[PDB]
Amino acid sequence: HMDLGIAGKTALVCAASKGLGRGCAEALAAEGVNLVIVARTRDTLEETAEEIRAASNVSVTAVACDITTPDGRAAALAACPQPDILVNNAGGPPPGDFRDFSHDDWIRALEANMLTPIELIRATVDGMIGRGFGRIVNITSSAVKAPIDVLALSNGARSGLTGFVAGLSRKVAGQGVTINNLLPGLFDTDRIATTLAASAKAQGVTVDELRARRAKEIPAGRLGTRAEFGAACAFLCSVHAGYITGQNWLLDGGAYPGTF
Ligand SMILES: NC(=O)[C@H]1CN([C@@H]2O[C@H](COP(=O)(O)OP(=O)(O)OC[C@H]3O[C@@H](n4cnc5c(N)ncnc54)[C@H](OP(=O)(O)O)[C@@H]3O)[C@@H](O)[C@H]2O)CC[C@@H]1[P+](CCC(=O)O)(CCC(=O)O)CCC(=O)O
Repeated sequence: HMDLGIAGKTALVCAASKGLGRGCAEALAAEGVNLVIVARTRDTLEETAEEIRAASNVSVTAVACDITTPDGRAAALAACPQPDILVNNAGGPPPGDFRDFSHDDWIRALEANMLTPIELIRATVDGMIGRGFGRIVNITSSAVKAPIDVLALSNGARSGLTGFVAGLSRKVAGQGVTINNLLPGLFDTDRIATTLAASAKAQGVTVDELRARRAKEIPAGRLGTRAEFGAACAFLCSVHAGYITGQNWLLDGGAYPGTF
């Protein structure tokens, strides 16, 4: 079986008490990576930390903070000053029409889903370079490959992060650091349960009916799972992915129709 070669390393995993971030944390812990996990809500984060500790043989430190604020980033970096692995993630922006998005709505989305990842990279990449090993994985969205009609804030902010990452990945590649993006299609998380319920109500169908329709519309016929998302993250973080950088890995069951 495949030794990812990262046992004993340390990962800062953002926005990881639930969903895709949690799947990444669990996958890294299963490969022996010590974790600092961040989310805003203490009780949920502490329960996730307990669950990961019990199922793995690694240290798990929970930091309850808002990763999109200076104080939150300072708290995360105080707990994890020199990570080998950084998984960037935060809550996504709200849906709507851009006629309703103030300058401050745009700034909030840019801060959460573009500038916060850039700042955490700025704070951690030189330590990785100095050690000759680093892995940075940004959780973005299929929206960067095909815009989502109601998510202009994501289409914009996450494409901005993607362009920045394209440049930085190539600049730091000679020092054993890779920077890649993981782009989820439709994944079976609590966030999607909330979205589907609101969409089903607006459409006059049941949420179970809408979920089944959305699954059938995806070529694979199902939603993605946090476990398989985390497995791809773990592979990117491994000693077997050192020649992969600046890449946008789309996990979507074939939903995006572009050849590239
Ligand atoms: N599932 C999914 O399908 C997706 C998830 N997405 C993003 O990936 C992040 C994680 O998303 P997911 O893991 O699903 O969210 P979940 O709620 O389960 O977990 C969140 C954890 O983050 C903690 N947390 C939140 N905020 C902070 C903070 N400020 N500080 C610290 N921790 C924080 C929180 O904890 P708290 O802080 O305590 O609240 C939880 O621990 C996310 O950016 C999402 O947008 C990417 C793609 C898809 P799409 C459908 C794409 C297609 O169809 O092709 C497009 C979304 C977009 O383009 O924007 C969802 C569409 C919709 O939503 O209608």
